[PDB]
Amino acid sequence: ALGKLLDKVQAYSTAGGKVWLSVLFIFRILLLGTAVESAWGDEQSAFRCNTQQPGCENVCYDKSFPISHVRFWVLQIIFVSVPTLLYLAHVFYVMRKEEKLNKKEEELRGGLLRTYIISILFKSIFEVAFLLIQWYIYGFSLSAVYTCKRDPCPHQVDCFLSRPTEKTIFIIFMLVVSLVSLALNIIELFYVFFKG
Amino acid sequence: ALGKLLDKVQAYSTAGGKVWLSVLFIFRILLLGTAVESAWGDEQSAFRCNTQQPGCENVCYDKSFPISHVRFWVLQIIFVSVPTLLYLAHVFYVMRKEEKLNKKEEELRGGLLRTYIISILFKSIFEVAFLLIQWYIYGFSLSAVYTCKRDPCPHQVDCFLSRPTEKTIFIIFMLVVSLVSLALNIIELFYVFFKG
Amino acid sequence: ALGKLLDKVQAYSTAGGKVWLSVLFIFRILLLGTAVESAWGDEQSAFRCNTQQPGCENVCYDKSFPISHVRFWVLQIIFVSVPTLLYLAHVFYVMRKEEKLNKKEEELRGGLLRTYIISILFKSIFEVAFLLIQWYIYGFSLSAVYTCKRDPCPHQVDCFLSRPTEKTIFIIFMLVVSLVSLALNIIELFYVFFKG
Amino acid sequence: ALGKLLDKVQAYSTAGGKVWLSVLFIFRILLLGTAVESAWGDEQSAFRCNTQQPGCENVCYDKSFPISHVRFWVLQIIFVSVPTLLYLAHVFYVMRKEEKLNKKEEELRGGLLRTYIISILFKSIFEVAFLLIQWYIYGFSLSAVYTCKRDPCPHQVDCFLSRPTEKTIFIIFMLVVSLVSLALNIIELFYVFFKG
Amino acid sequence: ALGKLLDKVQAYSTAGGKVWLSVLFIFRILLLGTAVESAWGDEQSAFRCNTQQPGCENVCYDKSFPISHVRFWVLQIIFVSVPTLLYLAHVFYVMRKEEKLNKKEEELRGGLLRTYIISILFKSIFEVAFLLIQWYIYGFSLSAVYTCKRDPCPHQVDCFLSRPTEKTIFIIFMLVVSLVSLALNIIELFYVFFKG
Amino acid sequence: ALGKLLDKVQAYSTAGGKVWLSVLFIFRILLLGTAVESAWGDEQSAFRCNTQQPGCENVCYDKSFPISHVRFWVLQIIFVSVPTLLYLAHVFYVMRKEEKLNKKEEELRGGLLRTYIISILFKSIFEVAFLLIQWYIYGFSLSAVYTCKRDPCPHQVDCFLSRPTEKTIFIIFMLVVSLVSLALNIIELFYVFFKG
Repeated sequence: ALGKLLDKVQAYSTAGGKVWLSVLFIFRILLLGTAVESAWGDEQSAFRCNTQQPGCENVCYDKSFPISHVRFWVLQIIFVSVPTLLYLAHVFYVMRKEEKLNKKEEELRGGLLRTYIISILFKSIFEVAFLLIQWYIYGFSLSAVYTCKRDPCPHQVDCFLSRPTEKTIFIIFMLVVSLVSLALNIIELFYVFFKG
Repeated sequence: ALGKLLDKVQAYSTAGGKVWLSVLFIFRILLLGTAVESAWGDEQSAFRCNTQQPGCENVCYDKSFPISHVRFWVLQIIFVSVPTLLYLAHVFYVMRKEEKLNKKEEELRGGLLRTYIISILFKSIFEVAFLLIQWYIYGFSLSAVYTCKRDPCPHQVDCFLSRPTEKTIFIIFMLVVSLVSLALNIIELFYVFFKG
Repeated sequence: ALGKLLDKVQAYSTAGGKVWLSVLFIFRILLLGTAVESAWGDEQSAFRCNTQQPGCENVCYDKSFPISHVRFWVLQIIFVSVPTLLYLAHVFYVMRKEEKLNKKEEELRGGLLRTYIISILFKSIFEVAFLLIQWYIYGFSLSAVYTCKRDPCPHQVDCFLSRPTEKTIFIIFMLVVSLVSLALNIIELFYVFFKG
Repeated sequence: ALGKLLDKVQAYSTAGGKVWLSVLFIFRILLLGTAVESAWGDEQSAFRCNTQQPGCENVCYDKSFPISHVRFWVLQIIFVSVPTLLYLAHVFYVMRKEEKLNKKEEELRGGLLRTYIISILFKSIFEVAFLLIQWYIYGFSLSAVYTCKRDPCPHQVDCFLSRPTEKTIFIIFMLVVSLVSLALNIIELFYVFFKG
Repeated sequence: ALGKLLDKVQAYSTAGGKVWLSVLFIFRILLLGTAVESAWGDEQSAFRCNTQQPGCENVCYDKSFPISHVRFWVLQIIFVSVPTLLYLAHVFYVMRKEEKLNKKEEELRGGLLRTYIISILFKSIFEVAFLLIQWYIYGFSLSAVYTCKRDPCPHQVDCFLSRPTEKTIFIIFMLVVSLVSLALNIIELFYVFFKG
Repeated sequence: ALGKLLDKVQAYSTAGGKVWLSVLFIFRILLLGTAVESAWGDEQSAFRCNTQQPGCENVCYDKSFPISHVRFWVLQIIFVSVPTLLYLAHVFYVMRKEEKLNKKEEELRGGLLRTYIISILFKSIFEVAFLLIQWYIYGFSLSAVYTCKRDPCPHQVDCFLSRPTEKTIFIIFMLVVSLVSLALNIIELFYVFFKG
């Protein structure tokens, strides 16, 4: 039954869309659950600042990481999977209506490409927007020493992160994967557009 | 078999009801299990007050959070999924009775729209009630410093929360999702009512 | 296959029995695993008494909670699901015997209502018994300060519980659900009895 | 498919064997995973003795509990499920051989009751043996204060257990369940033996 | 479908091979996941030596246990399941080739016993090799007091293990199971060899 | 259904490819989830250096392990499974196109070996590249004493690892498995190439 269901969902799509779904499944969803989630396991437990003031660790950790990268990548992978599901539901409803019309009439370039172009444009726009936001907030490296200058701590305090090399490696890896997806969408659009 | 079962459950519904079920599944149930649950992981472990009195942390944490937002959203998502299931069970029983009457007679605007309107009204009422309760209790922001004035602590004590920016972001996100659902229900009601 | 199996288990029952099974599944089993289990997560870790005697915390925590509410509700939900399963197995065996007699004879008010009445009476009796036991042991509120008077501690010691508001809310919620089930069983009995 | 498989495994057995399988599933396997496992969660973490000698806690905890009750009940539930599976595999092989002989000959009181009696006798023997062992080692109660007299601790030390009331309740509960099973096996044997 | 798949995998094998597969599944894989894994849960957390030198605990724990028994039993259960899978894949390929030859010719003592003998010999050899290795490294008991004589600790230090009785019981239990399997393989070989 | 699906995925492949898939599944994916993951459980919790400077442990642990071996093996097992999936998807699309041409024409040495050779060459290249990287970074042993010379610690500090024998054993084991796979790929290539 599983095989048949798979056929039903992915049997009517482009080959570049198929390899995009492959790089979505085997390289993003598989990587996020297996290995990169445990690297952000002991985030707040190993974060250690250098003072004796009670509660300076919480405000300095909050000012260091406004949002952890795992939940940011989860929101990124949710907001780029919605238009594909919308296009699939629309083409499923249209295929069902045309099949019903075929069954009722056997007993007696259009909206699809428009929705396809719209879905591809929204996917590329959300990808480049999330890349610009991540470049604006964090950069693409983590230093082992962070300087904190927030109340109620005294003037300046030093805090030390937890394993800042492995997270740098995984940040660069997800950046490479997102750039590959952004290039592949434009490749697919120019492959489908110049056949007119 | 899975595909067939899905057809059986969702093949007789409105398209706005279909996109409401989509925003129920992919945006509420998927978001609650994956990312936002781990943000409320170390709630009571990282909560730290500034005193030496034994047991002031427990009473100040209790007075700060009367109920955590995760269980509140779980009760919200339970109390708005009951009338949809009731409508589906009622239309399933009516469809089974009409199919049995059709099978026994082949060998020889009404209650449905009423229940549909009732289910939509109860869904919108429970949504706006839970929004008013959450606006009354917490507001829509978390400050990093909380002042506690409860026995057996001395006069006033300061307590520091854990990562109050990320929880503010997720609170605003769930507020936007609930407002979108509340608008979509009224859109569906006015779409189905003016066809008379 | 799943759908068919469901049909097989629940296709021959009363409609009040169907909504009782609905309030059993979606309101008791679903609520116990999702949200209310994590509220009793850090029970013994956050329980803190006010002394320096080694081991007073264990005996005072034992005298405070003779049995936690989660395991008590699990025993309550087990002891009220046995007679329904017994009635279903009995009617399945009787239906199989009558179907075998029909197949062997096509090639050529009674015990059921008695067992139904017995199952409903045992369900209501166990419900009111567990409610009386929970009213006798704990009451329906948790105070934030408990006084302990047990050896080997000195004369009287104070202990502070962990988040006593949220547990009060969930205790009141499960009480309301159990009272609704107890009323619904009597409603079903009077609905099925006055048709004679 | 599930339903059919269930039919295949349990369609040829005695009714007392059916209710024995019911009390095996819903009362032993279901109870061990859900509630009683979490009661033995923080066993060695909350065990606290009264001294300053390093390492006295480990030897006194070892002399207190030679084997925890959870693993003892797991071994008990394994050693009483083997003869039922052996009888089922034997009757499956005999049914397959007789069905093959029937298919090869349509184209042209004995060993079963012996194995049934042997399986019932071995089940009752292992039940009463495990009950005698548990009565010999622990008794049927846990005191909150234990006296330890083992090297390298000094002369006598006091140790305090963790929640000794709840474990007493569950020990008495499993004792009642095992006595009910032991009585039911003898009831089934005398029900099947006096029909000769 | 499950039932059919099971038939497909185990329908062509010896009865002693069937009871060997039974003692492989219900007594090794079932026992390792359920109960004996939690006994080695807090291994390094409860291991406590008697000194104040920083880092003596790590080197003394390393010299005490070169490899924990759980991973050793996992490697033992992997290295004795490979030849059975190899024999099954070989007989599956040979059965497929003979079935293809039968289908292409209906439209118009040998290698198997050799591989069977080879698989049984390799299984018995790896079993007795792992038993000799475990007898050489650990013995078959754990003492509660271990003497450590390794740098950078001072001259001799005492360390105390965690619950050394329960692990002794489980070591003796797995030894009995492995000896039963080693005897059963030779019984199966002499049962299949003297029929010539 | 499962069996059929398995047939569909693996019924058209080489026998050396089949035993390569066997050594991929039963020896890499099975070993990584069961036993070797728990050995790297308490990595940063048991790592202990010998100083009193706050935060020297984080920078010395970061300089010791730039990336843990578990995530490195996960990236290794991902980057060698992509060309097999690409070859399978390509031969599936070609088989579907040829089957469609056969169905449309019944109603009225090439690209495959090229892709096979390309997939085998890329697999062997990525294997030897990951082996060279692991030989360059870590070596194939872990010492129990590591010397750290990084700011903001003083001149030289000693740090002690956690269980450095078991990790050495598992590193040697995965090295042996990878060398066996690298030899088997060349064996398969020379077996398929000299048949011309």
